[PDB]
Amino acid sequence: PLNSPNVYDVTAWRIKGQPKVTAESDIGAVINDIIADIKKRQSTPETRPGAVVIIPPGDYDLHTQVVVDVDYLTIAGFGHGFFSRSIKDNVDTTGWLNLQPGGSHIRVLTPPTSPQAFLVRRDGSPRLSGIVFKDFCLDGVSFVPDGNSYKNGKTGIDVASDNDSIHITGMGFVYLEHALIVRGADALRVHDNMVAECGNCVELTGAGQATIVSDNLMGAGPEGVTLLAENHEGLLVTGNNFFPRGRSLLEFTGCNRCSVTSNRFQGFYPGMMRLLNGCKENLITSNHFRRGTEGFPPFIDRTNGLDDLYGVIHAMGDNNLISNNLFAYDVPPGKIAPAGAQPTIMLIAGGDGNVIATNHVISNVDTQHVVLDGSATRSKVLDSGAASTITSYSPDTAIRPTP
Amino acid sequence: PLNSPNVYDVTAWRIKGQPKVTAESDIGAVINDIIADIKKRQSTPETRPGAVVIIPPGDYDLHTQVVVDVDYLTIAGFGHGFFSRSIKDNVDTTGWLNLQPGGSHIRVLTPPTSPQAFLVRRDGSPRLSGIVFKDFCLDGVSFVPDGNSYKNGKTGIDVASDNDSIHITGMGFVYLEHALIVRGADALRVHDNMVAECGNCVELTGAGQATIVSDNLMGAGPEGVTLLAENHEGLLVTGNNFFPRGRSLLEFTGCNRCSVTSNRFQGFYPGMMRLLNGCKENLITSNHFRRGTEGFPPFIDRTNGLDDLYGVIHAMGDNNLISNNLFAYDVPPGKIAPAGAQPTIMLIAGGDGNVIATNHVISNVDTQHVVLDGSATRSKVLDSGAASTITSYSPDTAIRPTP
Amino acid sequence: PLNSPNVYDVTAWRIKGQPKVTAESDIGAVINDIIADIKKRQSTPETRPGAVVIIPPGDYDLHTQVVVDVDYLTIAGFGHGFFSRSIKDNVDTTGWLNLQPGGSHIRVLTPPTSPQAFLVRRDGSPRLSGIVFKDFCLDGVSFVPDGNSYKNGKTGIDVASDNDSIHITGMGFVYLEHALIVRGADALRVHDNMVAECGNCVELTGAGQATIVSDNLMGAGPEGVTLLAENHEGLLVTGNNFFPRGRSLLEFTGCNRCSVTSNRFQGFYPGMMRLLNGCKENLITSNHFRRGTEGFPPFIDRTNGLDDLYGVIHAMGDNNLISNNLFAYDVPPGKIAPAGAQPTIMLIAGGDGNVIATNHVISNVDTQHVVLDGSATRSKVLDSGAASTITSYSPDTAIRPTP
Ligand SMILES: OC[C@H]1O[C@@](CO)(OC[C@@]2(OC[C@@]3(O[C@H]4O[C@H](CO)[C@@H](O)[C@H](O)[C@H]4O)O[C@H](CO)[C@@H](O)[C@@H]3O)O[C@H](CO)[C@@H](O)[C@@H]2O)[C@@H](O)[C@@H]1O
Ligand SMILES: OC[C@H]1O[C@@](CO)(OC[C@@]2(OC[C@@]3(O[C@H]4O[C@H](CO)[C@@H](O)[C@H](O)[C@H]4O)O[C@H](CO)[C@@H](O)[C@@H]3O)O[C@H](CO)[C@@H](O)[C@@H]2O)[C@@H](O)[C@@H]1O
Ligand SMILES: OC[C@H]1O[C@@](CO)(OC[C@@]2(OC[C@@]3(O[C@H]4O[C@H](CO)[C@@H](O)[C@H](O)[C@H]4O)O[C@H](CO)[C@@H](O)[C@@H]3O)O[C@H](CO)[C@@H](O)[C@@H]2O)[C@@H](O)[C@@H]1O
Ligand SMILES: OC[C@H]1O[C@@](CO)(OC[C@@]2(OC[C@@]3(O[C@H]4O[C@H](CO)[C@@H](O)[C@H](O)[C@H]4O)O[C@H](CO)[C@@H](O)[C@@H]3O)O[C@H](CO)[C@@H](O)[C@@H]2O)[C@@H](O)[C@@H]1O
Ligand SMILES: OC[C@H]1O[C@@](CO)(OC[C@@]2(OC[C@@]3(O[C@H]4O[C@H](CO)[C@@H](O)[C@H](O)[C@H]4O)O[C@H](CO)[C@@H](O)[C@@H]3O)O[C@H](CO)[C@@H](O)[C@@H]2O)[C@@H](O)[C@@H]1O
Ligand SMILES: OC[C@H]1O[C@@](CO)(OC[C@@]2(OC[C@@]3(O)O[C@H](CO)[C@@H](O)[C@@H]3O)O[C@H](CO)[C@@H](O)[C@@H]2O)[C@@H](O)[C@@H]1O
Repeated sequence: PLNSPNVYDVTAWRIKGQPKVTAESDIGAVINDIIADIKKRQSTPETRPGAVVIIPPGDYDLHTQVVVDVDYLTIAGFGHGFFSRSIKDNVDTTGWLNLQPGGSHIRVLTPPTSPQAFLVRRDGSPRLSGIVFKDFCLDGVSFVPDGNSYKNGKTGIDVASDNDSIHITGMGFVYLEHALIVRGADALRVHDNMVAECGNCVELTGAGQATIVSDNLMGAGPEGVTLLAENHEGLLVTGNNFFPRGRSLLEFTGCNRCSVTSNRFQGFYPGMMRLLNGCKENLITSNHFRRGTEGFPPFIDRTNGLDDLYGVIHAMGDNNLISNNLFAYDVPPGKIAPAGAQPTIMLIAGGDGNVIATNHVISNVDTQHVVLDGSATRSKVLDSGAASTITSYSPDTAIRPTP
Repeated sequence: PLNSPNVYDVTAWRIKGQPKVTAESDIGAVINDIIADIKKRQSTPETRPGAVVIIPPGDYDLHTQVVVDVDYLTIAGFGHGFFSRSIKDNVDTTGWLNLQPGGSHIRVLTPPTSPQAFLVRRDGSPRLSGIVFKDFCLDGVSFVPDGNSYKNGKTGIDVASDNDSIHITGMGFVYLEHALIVRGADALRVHDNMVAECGNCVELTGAGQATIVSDNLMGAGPEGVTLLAENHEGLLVTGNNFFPRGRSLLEFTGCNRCSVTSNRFQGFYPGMMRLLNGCKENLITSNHFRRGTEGFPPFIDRTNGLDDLYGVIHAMGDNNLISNNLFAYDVPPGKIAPAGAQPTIMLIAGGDGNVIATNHVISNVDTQHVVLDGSATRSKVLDSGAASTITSYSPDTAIRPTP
Repeated sequence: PLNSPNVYDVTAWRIKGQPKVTAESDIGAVINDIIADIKKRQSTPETRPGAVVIIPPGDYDLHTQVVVDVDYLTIAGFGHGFFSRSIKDNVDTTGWLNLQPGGSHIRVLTPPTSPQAFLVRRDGSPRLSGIVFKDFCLDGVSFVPDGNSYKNGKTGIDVASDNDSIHITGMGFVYLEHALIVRGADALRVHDNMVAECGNCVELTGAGQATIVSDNLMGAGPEGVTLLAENHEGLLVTGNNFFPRGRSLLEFTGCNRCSVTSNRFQGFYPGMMRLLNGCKENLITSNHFRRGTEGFPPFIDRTNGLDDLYGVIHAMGDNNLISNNLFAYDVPPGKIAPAGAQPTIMLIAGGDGNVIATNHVISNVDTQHVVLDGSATRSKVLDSGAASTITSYSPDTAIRPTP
């Protein structure tokens, strides 16, 4: 196409010894053969600049898991091609002009034993570096045993090895149990993506450093995470629009010295935000929280098994700043668990030194804006409700009621 | 170019039977013919993955309105090509090496009866999905009768039918009366664009859900809007730089449970931000506001028809949190309207439970940091000025002055 | 490649008379001949729409400085190709599968007489407009005399003329004393870049207007800046992840009515943020600051020569809002200068009417959350620590202790 052997068009690649195989019939095999060509020509630690794999708009079945074990590989389409399969599966589509996602459209038809469409994994040194996924659709096609299970065992992109300077951007994920998993992320960017109608959206597993999750649209399933981070340091979550219906919208476990700022959070279940298992010194600020109830008939009765005393925020850690957030709670009294209970907006489950400052709460019912567990120590609650909206079972909580 | 019929180069496409109609002479007609061919080959609701329309950098005249009525259409250039036609039209251009915009440069020369370059509209189901406009320039060429009317009746992109997961990014819009309009937007993304020297910049009309307006440069004209949203829910506005000279910089009519955070606002008129017609449960935080006066001679006498008592923020609605903003007012006494009036910075025009917290105000003349209408109820004002600077005409407002 | 002469592939372009020069041998000489070609075809102020230069993935030497003196020039590649040269230069790389950066990889080998790989400068008129750098790697290859000096005389991109609407996105910069310099920047966007192991990262010099620095990963060298801005007005610095080891992470000199919000800052030295020489009406809000100590052995004894009384924030100017930040200071007591000193988190070195509000400080030792110089006037410190944590040498500081 261009005068480099490092620029690949998947619709122009012939696999030697498998001439009938196309990008349409199995783009996985085609890209595995492309990665082989790259490894045959890039034969030394000083001749490995990587390459780019172009995916034109079109419908491509992936049957073979692609293994990405080369630094500086870029896989690029020209469109995220997102489509609400969830609405399609549940409504009368008679006269509908389109019935599936498109753009640079990869349908994930992987074997159960290698379920992930893209497995980024290198045994050895150094960390895989500078890999870029952008501007194409990853479509799991269907959920089993019906379209509403948010279950099918398929993953879009799974980074298994310690990685450095990976960039995921302009992607479309639909109808995967797991859209994107990154283990061992240093200097990762997950930026300006459409990740919706997946069991789980973005999983930052193991540990991580200096990562940005920015400017994304995300919506997961009732038994799954929207954003999760395990043992992350200086993770920045900014500019994201988290909508339903994951078990949670944000979930840190053992995360310290991260920041969640200028996001929008709409949840249909309690525990939209969870800082778990001792999260220290985290900034949770300039965020809009909205706790509503399911309006899509097919999901009216599905729940995450948590009651309205769980918190919209549930926080177990030291020295977090939960400040300048708006909480708009609207749940029909007959859909609140337990019956007759006041919903808790912010629950400090435990930890030393946490500060709740400058928070506005609206509810359709009498709610406790802040409940502090008895185990909370040296906690401060400032201008986050009248005195009747603050419950401190901890006897050392300094409270300034909103005047 | 690539080995897929779903990739089109506007400079390579010949309209069979019309060898005169080129991308240079009428890029509209070329794109209409390309879309005709997309429809011809993609003739069932399960073979409609869409296409990409590549616009190489150049000067292309658009005479025929393009109608985008296909899902997953990407129209992609290689550069926004922004050029201040406004300075070109008002200073000595002797010796100037360039007098117009460029990049992937579409000159919008549409007839007054089909004035929008791009009409995205589908009478049918479902919602048009996953359309991408990226990395090219829309240039209205001239305002009439002179360069400073911000009037020509032309629109860049007009989404006139309910839509899902549209992506507009890396664009340049210039000298259009309307840059971008999106009716009934769901999961829309207006990201990292240059929308300046247009009568209106981004109008989000009718209703919407789950939209992000992020990381954009935006400057409109005095009878137009910079960003407007009608009846939007869960709209996040973040990381934008709004400069003059729109009638307003942000204008939400009837928007609820939206968020405006981490933006910079510079205007030359009163009412830079307007929450109008019952805006409820919205967060306005972590924003820098600058109210100054017109410095560019050709516009010094121009006004938006509003006095300094309207507010830098004008809010009509319930339970808005206006917090953690810096306000810098610098207007010569002789430019204040009415002459001898104390400028108002934040005006609660009416509504219930609005909270003003932790706002720093600097002004060159004595100003009221907050004014609250007599009709306002359950207002709280905290640490947003000294008592001299807060005026509550309502008797139920709680005020803690800044120490 | 495409059917427009305004689209160039650096691997496909032969230099007339120098048929021995390739993109590999000297990409600077090829790109200069490409710009020669652009200037031969585009020879009037209305036939100058620019061009895109495509850099395929590969290893390219650049011996010859590139002069970019045309509006709407896009230099584009397919990956940022970032690789930690710093870790490589200080560990056993036996059996390392890769030893340099890649993607669209420009090895910058400039002579000291023309040290900047890309000099963007026009001595003519008007201001250079709409130039786009995206999606390639600039790599200075080595520091001298040793890999740990962060010194080599080289610059990636130096914009030396007043400019308008330049866009720097998806870049990788590594091992350059200066990555990006933009003198006189108007409507500049430095968005979504990897700018690391560079003496200086982003230098915004002379003056500036309406600029956004967003969604960037940045790490500089201990005698150089990460983000510097001089006499910038209305600079928005948002969504960035700033890590060590810059002498500073953010440094303003004479910048007014700017905003630093929703950033992550990690420093190893005092003076991570400096608002120098009369900074006014700036917003420092919703940022996470971490002060730690060098953990990387080669740099353990390496310092920026400042002591712990200098400040995590060091502010000289008027009416700044430093609100809603979290500061996490953890420095082994043996590594605190002077010996036995209380580290300063926020130093108001001078200025009138600055306001510190709603700041949570964590430290391992007794800190002063806020020190205000005797030359400070009309300062205000709200809910940013107990009385014992706020030190005012100035007699007129209004202090509300955290309750
Ligand atoms: O200054 C903050 C930084 O300093 C440390 C140094 O280790 O802070 C430790 C810290 O807590 C001590 C410790 O345990 C406590 O842990 C609970 C939360 O994890 C806390 O709520 C309980 O009160 C207490 O049991 O944390 C570590 C585990 O990481 C454990 O080894 C310690 O026992 O000291 C203070 C309590 O006195 C806390 O405010 C602070 O978190 C470092 O962790 C901080 O980064
Ligand atoms: O998109 C540009 C249009 O939007 C505005 C809206 O403010 O921009 C002007 C602009 O300029 C800098 C500055 O001044 C200018 O005025 C001079 C008149 O003598 C002229 O010669 C300069 O070359 C021209 O740039 O604006 C302010 C007030 O005038 C002043 O401080 C400067 O000198 O401001 C924008 C953001 O700073 C820039 O992009 C733009 O250059 C509008 O004026 C334009 O029509
Ligand atoms: O709990 C928040 C939710 O409350 C709804 C309930 O569906 O809003 C209740 C709300 O407003 C009612 C209403 O408001 C107005 O008329 C009042 C006269 O009593 C006047 O005092 C208020 O200032 C004015 O807003 O808004 C809707 C339409 O916009 C209309 O049906 C009503 O007249 O009532 C509370 C007490 O007044 C307010 O705090 C609250 O906003 C729902 O919209 C919210 O999501
Ligand atoms: O190199 C360190 C040695 O240099 C000194 C200067 O003689 O300090 C430089 C330093 O700190 C000065 C400091 O104190 C100043 O203001 C006080 C009243 O406003 C006054 O009593 C002191 O005499 C005066 O030096 O500044 C802050 C207060 O502004 C305070 O924390 C400091 O002690 O300048 C930097 C900050 O501006 C610091 O990094 C540095 O220590 C000497 O004292 C040192 O031994
Ligand atoms: O509305 C504020 C705007 O007005 C300006 C000037 O048009 O600045 C006014 C301002 O600055 C005064 C001045 O300051 C020195 O002033 C004080 C000396 O007593 C000292 O406290 C300050 O540290 C120092 O800045 O600033 C300008 C230029 O720097 C100079 O002409 C003055 O001497 O007046 C107040 C002090 O009374 C300040 O709060 C305010 O900044 C403009 O710069 C503002 O944007
Ligand atoms: O600290 C910032 C600067 O250090 C660089 C090298 O100069 O990278 C270091 C790195 O991490 C620090 C460290 O603790 O991590 C590994 C543990 O596996 C050790 O080698 C180090 O002691 O910091 C980033 C995260 O910001 C990681 O990706 C690196 O490993 C440099 O790139 C940076 O500017």
